[PDB]
Formats: sequence, structure tokens, C-alpha cells
Amino acid sequence: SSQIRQNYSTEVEAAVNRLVNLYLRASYTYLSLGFYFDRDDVALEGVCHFFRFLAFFKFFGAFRLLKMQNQRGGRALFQDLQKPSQDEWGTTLDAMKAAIVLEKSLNQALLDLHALGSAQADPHLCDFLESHFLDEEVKLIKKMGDHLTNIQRLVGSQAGLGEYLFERLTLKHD
Amino acid sequence: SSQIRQNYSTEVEAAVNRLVNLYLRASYTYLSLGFYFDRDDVALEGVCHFFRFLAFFKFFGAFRLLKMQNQRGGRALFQDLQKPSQDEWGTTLDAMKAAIVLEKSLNQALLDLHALGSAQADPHLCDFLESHFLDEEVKLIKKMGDHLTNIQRLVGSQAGLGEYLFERLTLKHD
Amino acid sequence: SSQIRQNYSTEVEAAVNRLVNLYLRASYTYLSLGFYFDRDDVALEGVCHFFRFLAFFKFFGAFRLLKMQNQRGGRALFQDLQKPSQDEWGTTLDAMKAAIVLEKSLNQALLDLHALGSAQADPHLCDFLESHFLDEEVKLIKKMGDHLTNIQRLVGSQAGLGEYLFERLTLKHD
Amino acid sequence: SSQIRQNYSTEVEAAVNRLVNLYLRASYTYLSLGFYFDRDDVALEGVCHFFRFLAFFKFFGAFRLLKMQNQRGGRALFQDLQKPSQDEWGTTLDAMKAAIVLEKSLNQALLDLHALGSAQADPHLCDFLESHFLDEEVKLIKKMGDHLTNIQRLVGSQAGLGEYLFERLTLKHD
Amino acid sequence: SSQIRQNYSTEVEAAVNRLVNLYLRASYTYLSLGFYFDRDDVALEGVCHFFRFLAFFKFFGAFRLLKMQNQRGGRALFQDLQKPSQDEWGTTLDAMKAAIVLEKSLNQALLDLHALGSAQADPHLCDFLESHFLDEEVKLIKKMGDHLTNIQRLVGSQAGLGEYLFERLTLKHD
Amino acid sequence: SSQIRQNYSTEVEAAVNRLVNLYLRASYTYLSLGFYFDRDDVALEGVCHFFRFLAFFKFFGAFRLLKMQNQRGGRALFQDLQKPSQDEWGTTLDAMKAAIVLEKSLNQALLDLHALGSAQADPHLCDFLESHFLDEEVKLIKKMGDHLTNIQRLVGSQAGLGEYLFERLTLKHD
Ligand SMILES: [Cl-]
Ligand SMILES: [Cl-]
Ligand SMILES: [Cl-]
Ligand SMILES: [Cl-]
Ligand SMILES: [Cl-]
Ligand SMILES: [Cl-]
Repeated sequence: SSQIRQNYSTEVEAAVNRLVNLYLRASYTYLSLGFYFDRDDVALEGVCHFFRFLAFFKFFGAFRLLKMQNQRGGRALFQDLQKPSQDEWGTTLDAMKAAIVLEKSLNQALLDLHALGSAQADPHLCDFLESHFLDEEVKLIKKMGDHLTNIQRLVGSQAGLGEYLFERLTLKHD
Repeated sequence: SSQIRQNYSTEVEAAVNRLVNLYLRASYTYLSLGFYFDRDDVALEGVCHFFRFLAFFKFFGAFRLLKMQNQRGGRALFQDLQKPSQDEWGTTLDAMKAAIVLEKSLNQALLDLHALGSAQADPHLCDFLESHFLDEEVKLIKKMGDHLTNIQRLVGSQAGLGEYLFERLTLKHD
Repeated sequence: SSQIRQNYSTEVEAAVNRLVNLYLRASYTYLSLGFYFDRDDVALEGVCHFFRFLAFFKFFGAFRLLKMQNQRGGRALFQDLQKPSQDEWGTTLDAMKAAIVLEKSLNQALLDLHALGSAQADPHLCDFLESHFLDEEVKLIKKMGDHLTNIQRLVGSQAGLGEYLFERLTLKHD
Repeated sequence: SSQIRQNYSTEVEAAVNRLVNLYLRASYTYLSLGFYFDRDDVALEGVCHFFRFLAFFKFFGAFRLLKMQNQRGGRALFQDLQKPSQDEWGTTLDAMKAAIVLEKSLNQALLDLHALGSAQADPHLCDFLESHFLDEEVKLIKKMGDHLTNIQRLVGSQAGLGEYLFERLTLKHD
Repeated sequence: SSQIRQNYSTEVEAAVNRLVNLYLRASYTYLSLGFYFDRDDVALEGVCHFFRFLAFFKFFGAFRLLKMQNQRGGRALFQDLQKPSQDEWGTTLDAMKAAIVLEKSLNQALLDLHALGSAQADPHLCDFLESHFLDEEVKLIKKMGDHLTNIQRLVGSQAGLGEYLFERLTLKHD
Repeated sequence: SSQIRQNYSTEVEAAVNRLVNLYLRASYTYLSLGFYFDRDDVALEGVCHFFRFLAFFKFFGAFRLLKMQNQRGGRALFQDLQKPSQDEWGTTLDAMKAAIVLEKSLNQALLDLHALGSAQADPHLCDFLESHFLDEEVKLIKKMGDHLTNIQRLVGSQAGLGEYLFERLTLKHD
């Protein structure tokens, strides 16, 4: 058995491995979103950069979980990674709606793992999620919600104009 | 005969001279585009500067070809340079469409010369085009395509508004 | 159809998408290798850092391919990503042998794509692979081969001693 | 009609467009002169650099005229550009004689345009030529004349020696 | 067999070893040229330094080939090195003519190896020659041709005078 | 005859030319040793760098002799250079033993030339060897002897371990 493992349930160990798969799935979804908005026939650089950054950020979340798994003496186990849900992502509005759906799913997975940890009396797990994941997720979802509202107010009856303006004047670009 | 020339066909030498004429023609087209957008009755500074820069960039391509001609021991031969295809260039959209047509023609000329070089077993010629021309051309055409998509999304039903916004918020100006 | 695409076959476009999948598979394999050597019951930091860096490097290769796909006017298409071939990776020797097998497979995929590009008279594709992939791969495989030889000479009859010494004195660590 | 144009005759507008053609012709002549002296079988670097600089300087003159055309509310119109008068330019002496002939022709065109402007009571045109063209031209022709005299004194009965010495000791080179 | 070797023919491996011998032969020829022009009864320092630098440059070419041989998993094999073709090298003109003959022979060997690589579908080999050898060779041969033309124009009927002047005013010396 | 030569025998002149051949032979031997230890199946970087440096150092010795030949008014004469004695160099121990054999042969050649110079009452020759060659050779042979002793003490019954340790902990590497 493990020489370091202490107060670390098999249930938590397995749930952490599943959460890693979810975050890597999310990372891959954002990679696809980024390259869609980089297409010459889409060409919204600020949108591309927004999702490319999220791809890296979700990968970092997976990395932290994996590090924690080893710190606790669990065994990182990797599974197949499903492709993203779409090949083409429509408008900025469509994409930001898909992103907030994705983030809510990751948030619920975080809350579910926190509840498991609490049931298992695993305070290191609970604190780890609180300190590195829960607030970052709330902050990101608030940001997406802010963006959705601004995108929606810009649709009006000149959708193209508003999509350009949002990309130019809210999102970070060269 | 030439004291330095080696593995340099007459076919390649002649094709290089024709390519120089094509690039100088392109340079002159961009000079005309630039001065059109500088007119007081057109007055799109970012568009003017975009095409003025391309005039210089295409001249630089011609210059590099001429330098290479001499490095290989061929003889630079200059022909008459035809004037651009238009005197007035319409909207930014019209102009960017003409530019991408022009660039595709230069790209095809590059690919044709590369194929001639390959047929003639002239690896210095092939590498020269690969290293200094092919990727620069792909990059430029991608940029133009990005611009066309952004211009097209801004037309809407307020063409003037969108043409101003594109010039202000995408193209580089004072 | 595409407004920028020129001299870019459907065969190459599809092969690039498959190559992206191969590089992301390789990246994921290296992520798993890295976290195995980070285990408290394996604990070879220099080996962990070697494979973690390769995970990032292979991801970067996939990223460059995807960027190129868009520059040429092809469509990035993502498929499911299979999990790595093993859950536990044995000794440093075992792992470095698996790594060189993996790299040879990526190298053969590169050479196959280069041959397709050459058959299709696609010099931009050929140059792209030459300039950004082929030499990096040769260099990496040479490095792995150097490492294998040093690992093999250290096995002797005190395998543990040699595995520690290699990690301490050849691989980069804190 | 034009919203800015004032005191700008059609005669001057047309003459400015013709002068642009003359300066671009001169620029192209100097480009050809430069590349001739860059040939491996000519190989006079200081002579190459002298004419390359003049190619740029004459292009700059054309550019200033075009800018002025727009500032006055005239319409820049570009015509075909004839190739230079020669494909091969003989000795430095031959080339410098051709250059001074060329410059005298540009100078006479300047003086003719100034006279037209004066007849048309167009003081902005007259001042523009005085301030940016007439003295630069006098200065250049004086310099060429200085060079011709030095070249002629070096011919003697060892033409090759003198042509080398002039290039080395008067003209600017690496 | 080799643990790293992939897509590297025996034909290419052998041809690389022969090319190393050719470059080391060339290096030795330049060493001899340099020391001839350092003789008190020849005493042309700029000529000495020109050929001494080429001795080092050709050695560097051999070194790069040898490094590449190992990177590909071939076996560097060294053969006897023949002495240079002459013990005394005549005038600067004689020497520069011998040098351009030598360089054309190295260039043809490069082109022959590139053709072998292409026949063998060895793109790493082809790119290696393109990126590190072909253009450097074209550049050097152009430089030599420039020098030959300047030497030839200085012969006149005062050969000694012209040989001194060329060494003083074109070649780099203290 | 020579305008500078004084007190410089034909015997010394010829012996200097032979010594140059010996040092260039030694340089080539070290080049081969270096590239052997750079092989992926040998892979001892510190050993590679040790012999690569000696290749350069022996070349420098040959260069100094050639310079001296000219300073004295003798004629540098180059002969064919035989290939090294081996294609593969065995262990570090084997290689260092071959190196000390080589160095002892160069040292004896130095001492023989010094004795010839002394017999010929050629104090400039004697001082030249004393000041630039004899002590450098003694120092190098002492260093090699130190290395041999350390290599021999590390063989024990785990030859691979000791060869790695010597390369890592005594020889200079990245
Ligand atoms: Cl799926
Ligand atoms: Cl026309
Ligand atoms: Cl699988
Ligand atoms: Cl004409
Ligand atoms: Cl021989
Ligand atoms: Cl032998």
C-alpha cells in the first residue's frame, strides 16, 4: 500500500481522476473554440484569444488536481478524452452561451466533489477546492455573464456590427 | 559566358525576370490604391497606410529576386511596367477584394516558379522561394481574408458607418 | 468555398488533422509519464521534468499544425483522444524506450505527410514541416538515444543506484 | 466637383501626373543601373550603391508630387511606365553620363512646370517646386558633374585602374 | 543496428562521409593558400587573411556534416586527406581562379548529394543542405566572382601595382 | 634565395614541415575521437568535448609552426595526411591510452627537433620550442596521466558505472 496516504478515500481518489478528465475535456473544447474564431471566415481575434486563454487555464486546473492526487498518495489514471460537442461554434453569442454551460458543469462537479470530501471528513480536499477552484470558477462565470449581457445588448438589428464592436472594444486583442 | 553561373537554367532566369515584372506591377497597383484612399473625398487613412505598406513590401520582393538573379549569375532584364487595372478603387471592400485577387496571382506565379525549379533540379531556387516568399504570401493572404470577413460583417445596412469603423478600429493609423 | 485556400489539397488537410490527433495523443502520453515519475513511490524528479517538458513541446507542435491549417484555409477538426498505452511506466529505461518508440512514430507520420505534400506539389507544406518539425524531431530522437545509452551503461548489477545517478547527474532538476 | 480644390488648374494637374511618370521612369532607370553594377562581371559596389540610392530618391520625388496632387484636390492618374533606355550600361563613365542626361531632363521638366504654374498664377505650386525640387536637382547635377570630371581625369591609359580607384576612393561602399 | 536511425540510407551515409573528405581537402587547400600569401616574398596580408578565413569556414562545413551524420545515426568514417594541388599558388589572380574552381567542385558535390537525398525521399537531408550549405556556397562564389572581375580590371600593364591596390583597398587587413 | 633567411638550416626547415604533418595528423585523430564519443551509442559528452578541444589545440600547434616557418624564411610544404589509426575507439580508458601514446610521440618529435636545432646552433628554433611547445606538452601528458589513474580506479567490477561517473564528475560538460 501507500507509504504517505492518510485520510484519502478511494471515492475521492476516483472522483479526482474523473474531474481531471472533465477539465481536460473543457480544455480541448476551448482549444477548438479558439481555432474556430481564428478561421479566415470568422476572424474575431479577441474571441480567439479569450478561448485560447481558457484552454490553458482549464489545463492548469487539471494539472493542479493531478499534482494533488500524487501529494495525497492516490494514483492518477487517465481515460480517453472525448472530442468537443461541436465542430463549428456559430456566433460569439453562441460560443459564450456554450462556454457558460460548460463552466456551470465544471462548477457542479467541483461542488459535488466538495460534498464528497465533506462527507468523508477530508478537510485537506475541501480546502484545496475552496482555495484553488471554487472562487476562480465563480469569478469566471460572472465574467462570462457580463460578456453575455454585453453581447445581447449589441445584437439589436445589426448583428454583424455588434459582434465586431464587442470583439474590438471589450475583448483583449493586438 | 558567366564565371559564377552553375545549375541555373535559362528557363529559371527568364521566369525570375518575369516575376520581377509581376511584383513591380503589384507594387505600382498598391501605390495607386494608397493614393486613392488618401484623396480628400475618400479619406480612409488606415486603408491608405495598409496599401502604402504593401507597395513597399512588394517592391522589396522584386528587389530580393533581382539580388538573387545576380547571385546566381543570371542577367536582370527589365520590361515595361503596365499601369494598374483601375484608376479608382471603390470601397474598402472593393479594394481588399482586388488585393486578394492580386495576391493569389502572385502566389500562383511563385508556385509555378517553384515547380519549374523542382523540374530543373534547382534546389537553391526552390529553397529561396520557400524561405523568403511562400510563407510571407500565405500569411498575407490569410490577413486579407480576415480583413474581408470583418469588412463584410460591417456592411449591414449602414455601409458608411461600417467602413469608418473598420478603418478606425482594425487598421493602423495616427 | 474558401476565399484564401490555394494549392491546399483535401488529402493534406485531412492528414494534418490526423497529425494533430497524433501529437495531442503524444502530449497526453508525456503528461502521464511525468505524473508517474512524480509519484512518492517512484520519485525521480529529473525524469518527471523531462517528460513534463515533452508534454508541453508536443502540445506546441499540435498548436503550430492547427495554426497552419487555418493559414492555408483548411478546417481544423478534432477527434476523440485515446488514453496513453500504459497506466504505469516501469523504470526510467522502460519509459525512455517507450518515448523513443513514440517519437519514431511521430517522425514517420511527419515523413509520410511530407511525401504527400511533395506528391501534391505543395511546397508551403513541405517547407513548413522541414522548418518547424523534421530537425526538431531528429534532435529529440538523438537526445533520447544518448539517454538510453547512458541509462543502459548504468544498469550494471545495481539498477537502483544507476537509476538514481542518471536522474541526479544527467537530468535537469531542482 | 472637389470640395477642397482652389486655384489649381487642370493644366497643372495633368502636368503633375506626367511629372510623376517621369520620376518613376527615372527611379526605374536607376534601379537597372544599380543592378548592372552589382553583376559579378561588373562588380563596382560603390557605383551600385550610388545608383540604388538615386532610385530611392527619385521614387521619393514621385511620392511627394502624388501627395501634393491630393493636397490640392487633383486626381493622381498613373500611366504605363516604360523600361529604361538600356539593358547594359557600359563603364562608370558611360553610366554617369547617362545619369546627368536623365537629371537634366527631369530639371527641364521641373522648370517647365514652374513656368506653367507661374503663368497660371499658382504660387503654392511654384513654392512647392522651389522648396522641395529645384535646389535638390541643382545639387545633384553639380555632384554628378564633379564625379564626371574625376572619372575623366582617371581614364588616362589605364581605364580599369582608374575605374577601380574612383569606386574605392570617391564612392561610398562597405 | 542503430536505435535512432530512421529514413537514413546507406547511400546518403557514405556520400556524407565523402563530402566531409572533400570539405577537409578544401580546408587544407585554403590553409596552404593562406601561408603562401604570408611568405616574405609574396607578402599580401589581405589575401593571406581571405584564404585563412576560408580554411576555417570549410572546416566548419565538415564539422556540421559530421554532427549531422551522428544526429541521423550514421557512422563518421575518415579517410586519408590528400595534399593540395599546388605548393606555390602564383598571383592573387591565379589563386582566386583556383579558389572558384574549388568552390564550384564543392557546390556540385552539394547538388549531387541533394539529388541523392531527393531520390531517397530524405527531406531532413535536403533541408539540411538547403539551410546550411547551398546559399552559403552561392554567396561565396558570387563574392569570388566579384573579386576576379576587380583583379582582372587592375592588371592593365602594371600587374604589381594592381595586385597591391586590390589587396590594400578591397581585402580586409590590419 | 631568401632575403630574410639567416641561420636557418635546410634540415630544420624540413623537420618543421614533417612536424606540421604530425600535428595535423594528431588534430585529425582527435577530431575522430571527438565524433566517436558523440555517437548516440557511446554518448559521453565530456569525453567528446575533451577530444574536440585537443583537435583544436593540435591544429593551433601546426599553425604556430607554419607561422614560424615563414618568419624564418623557410617554405611551408604540405603532404598528404593519413587517416587516424582506428575508426572506433573503444572505452574512455582505451581512448585516453591512445591519446597518451599519441602525445608521447609528438613530445619525442619535439625533443628530436630541439636536439637538431641545438646541433645546428639555431637558438631561435630552440627557444621557440621551449617557449610554446615543450611545457604545454608536459602539462598535457600529466593531465592525461591523472585522468588514466582516475579512470583505472573507477573500473572496479562495474565498468559502465565508473565510465559514466568519470565523464560526469571529472570531464567538463553542459
Ligand atoms: Cl464524444
Ligand atoms: Cl495596361
Ligand atoms: Cl485507447
Ligand atoms: Cl520604352
Ligand atoms: Cl594528392
Ligand atoms: Cl594510414
